[PDB]
Amino acid sequence: TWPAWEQFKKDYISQEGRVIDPSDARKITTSEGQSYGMFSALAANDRAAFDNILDWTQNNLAQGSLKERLPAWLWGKKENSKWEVLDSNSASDGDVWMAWSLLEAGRLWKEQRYTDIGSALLKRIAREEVVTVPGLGSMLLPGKVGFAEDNSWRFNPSYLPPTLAQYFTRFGAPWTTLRETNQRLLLETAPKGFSPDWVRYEKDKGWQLKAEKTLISSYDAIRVYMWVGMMPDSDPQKARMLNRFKPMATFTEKNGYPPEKVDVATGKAQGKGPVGFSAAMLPFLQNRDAQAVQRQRVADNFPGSDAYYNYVLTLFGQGWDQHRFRFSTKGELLPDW
Repeated sequence: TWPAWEQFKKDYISQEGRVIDPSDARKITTSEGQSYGMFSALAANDRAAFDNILDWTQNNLAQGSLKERLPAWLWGKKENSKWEVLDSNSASDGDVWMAWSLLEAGRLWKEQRYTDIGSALLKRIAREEVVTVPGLGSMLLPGKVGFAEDNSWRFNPSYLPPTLAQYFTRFGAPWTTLRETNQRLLLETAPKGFSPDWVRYEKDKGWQLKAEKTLISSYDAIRVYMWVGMMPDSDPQKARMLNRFKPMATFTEKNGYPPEKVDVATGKAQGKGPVGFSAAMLPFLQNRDAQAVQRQRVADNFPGSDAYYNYVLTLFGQGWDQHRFRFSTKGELLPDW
């Protein structure tokens, strides 16, 4: 039993298996939310929840089958009292977490059905939202449509955790190249030690790292530091990424909290991140004292029932801090069941 996960289910997961953000008047579900629910259910050894969440996802986000289409990213209440897909575009972070969770569920629970669905999903991600970018090679787009145009692409460094990238390499191309190009994305777009929420690449011109509105480390990029922290200590990439992002650790150590927003071009930080940002620091911070300062903030300000975003970050970050799961050197789940 994973008590925070139990309370999460009560607060945020319907009997029909949908993960809900109640802060929104539309009471929305996302493919990302479904995928985190599935990951957490697998981590908890909660097969009933996993199945129910998978069922709702296939029926409501994938018109019956994840084998046939990437899940719609956004679902919720329309103006006419109707509940339905609100945006049919995909969000590839949901897609990859969802594929990984299915493949690992298939392996760990010895159910071929999960493997089959996870495999078909993963292949479709590769077909439909991976593209070859001149100068980079294979890249993972943030979604099926809207992130690529002639000679320009937009990426989200938080979308592919290095542990997942490692895992997928077992499936060959394009995942073998994507592991390396994902490293390039993380390392080359943080000139001042802070990863951007969003970043563009232009053919020949390269990364676009001059100051602009979304080139900041805030609500998306906070996950980058957390994914790096979750890498196994043995992995030599980890050291390299810890070094790159050291200025985030340094700010948090010095100030006693992570910032809300950091200008990626200048390194200038503003504001104080919410409790979920402190949870994200838990795997990332290597200093025992600084980690304990963040641990206290999460413990004393633990997210309630109307704090979906912070609760999601807390499941991952405090979850890791309490050994609720680990990742192997091959990106597999090492469950704590």
